[PDB]
Amino acid sequence: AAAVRENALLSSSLWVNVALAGIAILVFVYMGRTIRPGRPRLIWGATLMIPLVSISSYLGLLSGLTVGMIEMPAGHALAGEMVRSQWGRYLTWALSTPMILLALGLLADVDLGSLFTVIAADIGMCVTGLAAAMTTSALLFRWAFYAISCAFFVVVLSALVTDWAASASSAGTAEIFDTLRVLTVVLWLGYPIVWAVGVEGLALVQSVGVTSWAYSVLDVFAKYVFAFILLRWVANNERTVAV
Amino acid sequence: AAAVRENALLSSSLWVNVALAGIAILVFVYMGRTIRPGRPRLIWGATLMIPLVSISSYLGLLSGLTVGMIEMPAGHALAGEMVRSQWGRYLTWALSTPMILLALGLLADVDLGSLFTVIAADIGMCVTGLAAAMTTSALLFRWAFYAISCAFFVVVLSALVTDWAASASSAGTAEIFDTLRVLTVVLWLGYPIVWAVGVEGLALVQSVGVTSWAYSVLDVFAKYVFAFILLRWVANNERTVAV
Amino acid sequence: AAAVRENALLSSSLWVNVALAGIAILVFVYMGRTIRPGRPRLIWGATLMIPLVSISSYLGLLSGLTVGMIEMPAGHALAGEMVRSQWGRYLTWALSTPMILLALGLLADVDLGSLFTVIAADIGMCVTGLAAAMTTSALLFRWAFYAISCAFFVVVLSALVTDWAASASSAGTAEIFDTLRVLTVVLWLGYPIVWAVGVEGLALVQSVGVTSWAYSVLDVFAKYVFAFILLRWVANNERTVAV
Ligand SMILES: *C/C=C(C)/C=C/C=C(C)/C=C/C1=C(C)CCCC1(C)C
Ligand SMILES: *C/C=C(C)/C=C/C=C(C)/C=C/C1=C(C)CCCC1(C)C
Ligand SMILES: *C/C=C(C)/C=C/C=C(C)/C=C/C1=C(C)CCCC1(C)C
Ligand SMILES: CCCCCCCCO[C@@H]1O[C@H](CO)[C@@H](O)[C@H](O)[C@H]1O
Ligand SMILES: CCCCCCCCO[C@@H]1O[C@H](CO)[C@@H](O)[C@H](O)[C@H]1O
Ligand SMILES: CCCCCCCCO[C@@H]1O[C@H](CO)[C@@H](O)[C@H](O)[C@H]1O
Ligand SMILES: [Br-]
Ligand SMILES: [Br-]
Ligand SMILES: [Br-]
Ligand SMILES: [Br-]
Ligand SMILES: [Br-]
Ligand SMILES: [Br-]
Repeated sequence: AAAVRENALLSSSLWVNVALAGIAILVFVYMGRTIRPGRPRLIWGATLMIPLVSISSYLGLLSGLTVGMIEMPAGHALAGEMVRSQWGRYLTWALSTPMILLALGLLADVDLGSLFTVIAADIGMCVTGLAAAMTTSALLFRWAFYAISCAFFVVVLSALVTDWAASASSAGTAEIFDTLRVLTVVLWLGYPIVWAVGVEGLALVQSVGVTSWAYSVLDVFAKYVFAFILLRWVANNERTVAV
Repeated sequence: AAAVRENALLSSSLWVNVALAGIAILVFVYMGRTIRPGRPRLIWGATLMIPLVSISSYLGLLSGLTVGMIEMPAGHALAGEMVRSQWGRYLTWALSTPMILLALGLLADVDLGSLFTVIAADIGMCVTGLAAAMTTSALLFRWAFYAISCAFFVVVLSALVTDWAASASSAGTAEIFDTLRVLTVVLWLGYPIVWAVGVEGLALVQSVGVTSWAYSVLDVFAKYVFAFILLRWVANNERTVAV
Repeated sequence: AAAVRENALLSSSLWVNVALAGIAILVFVYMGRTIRPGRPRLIWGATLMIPLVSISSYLGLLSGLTVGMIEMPAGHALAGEMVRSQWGRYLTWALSTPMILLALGLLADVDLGSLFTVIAADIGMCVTGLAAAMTTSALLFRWAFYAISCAFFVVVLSALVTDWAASASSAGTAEIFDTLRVLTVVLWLGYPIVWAVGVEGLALVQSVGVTSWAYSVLDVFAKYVFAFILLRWVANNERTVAV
């Protein structure tokens, strides 16, 4: 009745996003039929990858393929216990969050060099996050990895709010880029807060069911809604984008 | 005499392509001595990577490093048995099939955005294929992963047959691009057919020796012959390509 | 007193570079405050990633997350024994050595195609190196992987010394590119020599403490000093670089 409850929280939190990612793919495909080949069609292709990765990720977690048990180190609020870890999330972020950055980058028309470095910083953020969840030898190391990951995040954040906005202004998309940048910054901040507050971190919240739902809700906005806003603006502003 | 036979099928299927990939590298290097630095030399560099990855892949499988046993889930034609899985193949495809796409892309002179998205879809195809072979918890999940992988493949296929052909026409290479696109589409289709028909899939064919040979033969055409045709046309048409 | 000594060699060899990478990040950040946004700021962003990856790598090894024991195959100087392997190094190289190549590439203003192929060859070099250290089934295979890895290295080396220098000449940076290319070639050569001479290879040197220190010292020059020279020249030559 707490295990019954913890398991109902887990499975529902995964099944919903398998549904919602699936539906988003369908809708994004239907939307792409009335978009002119070119720079709009490039932004659309990049955008469609986002839920395709997300549904893969969630099939990963549902099947157990990318879920494991981790013994928490001495000093942890749950020291000496095996904790459920959805390390599949941290893994697939490393492919899905660069799809987001590619869409934005194409939208804001950035320098490929800036693009390559941001995406590199982003893959570093994701991988050191996974290192943090997997590290079992000491509490010191888990949070050192957390902090390195934050440093990467900052690199990604800086480029958005400076260079990429600058590129957006002279590409004619500064306004829509600024709507999306805000969503992205606000919502991406949710993830390290969830990690820290949740069971892998401080464990102020000890239900993995709850933390899993927290990530799932964040995915809904950061991926599917983000992607839907992008596509609606692009289909309405095709000339403002092409060439 | 069936184990003697299954093992002779396996080892020969791997050793041949170690030989053939090795020879292709030698020949491609010799061919590259009479190619002018520039766009031809870029296509050649990209093309040479193809067998270099392939020989690595096959050394992986021969040494056992990238081969494992997988228990098939309930409902599978071979439910409850350990099946030999050459998961090394699925792994290295994720680096070799983007080398192919890079060669084609350079040949057809595509938009880097289209390039980045195709390659991303391609890496998604390969990784979800591996997810499908590794999934053991249920039959449903194995084929859901198969289907997601097909969705990625379709993304890759669409870009070739539309955008990338369009780019080929105005880059002066539409004719050679169209020869290569056809080879690629026809032969890449062979891979999910082999998976489905073979032991990891439906198991209409239960010899892993046979399925391994089927992949090996597909590699011969999709990589080595593909790469040989590309290089012969490029060395004969260097002006039609440069700048 | 030999175990006491072997362990003091190991931990000091890792802790030093956690320190030094940490300090380099601080200094590189401080240096980047007086660099004009643009092509200089792109080179700086790429350069800063280098120690960020390196410190991650070393936190990986210190925590045990990326260290393992490997049984050496028959015919090895240490056949039948478990050897300490810092496979974390081989792993993270695959992300850090492309940051180096990106910096150089941005500095020399190369063709993205050459860039993509070099980086691909570089990731191949790193991954087949890891294959070599992990292979346990036979000595033949370990060195075949060593040799494939060398072939990749050669691809990377050729592009530097020909194409990328050519690009450097007409981008106005040939002189600084040539200083950096020399450092890179000389120092990157150190790594397969250390592997071969050390315990994973021939085992002319059987202390993993010693080989670990050898890699650590190579990182100091190939990453931190390399990166420091790059940044000092860029801050002094911003007009020679921009646009
Ligand atoms: C669709 C998935 C998204 C938008 C995920 C974003 C994830 C992050 C921004 C993760 C951030 C983390 C840190 C910044 C610190 C360490 C832990 C992480 C990985 C949760
Ligand atoms: C050199 C290697 C090549 C050309 C491999 C190509 C592999 C594919 C096109 C794989 C396709 C698959 C699907 C489309 C569905 C699921 C199973 C796979 C990975 C076999
Ligand atoms: C910062 C890390 C650097 C600069 C590492 C460079 C590593 C190499 C150049 C590795 C080379 C190897 C070979 C060329 C052969 C096989 C073994 C390796 C991976 C050590
Ligand atoms: C979000 C920033 C946190 C960084 C410092 C982490 C604090 C050290 O670690 C934390 O210590 C807590 C109190 O002992 C425990 O409750 C947590 O489980 C543990 O992770
Ligand atoms: C190629 C498209 C196939 C998708 C549906 C797969 C069918 C469900 O799965 C299949 O069921 C078969 C019959 O029970 C078994 O023989 C197979 O081993 C099993 O994989
Ligand atoms: C650096 C180039 C070396 C390639 C050939 C490796 C030699 C075969 O392998 C080596 O044989 C040696 C002598 O038996 C042993 O001491 C080593 O441990 C073993 O790795
Ligand atoms: Br779960
Ligand atoms: Br994801
Ligand atoms: Br095999
Ligand atoms: Br391959
Ligand atoms: Br160690
Ligand atoms: Br590193």
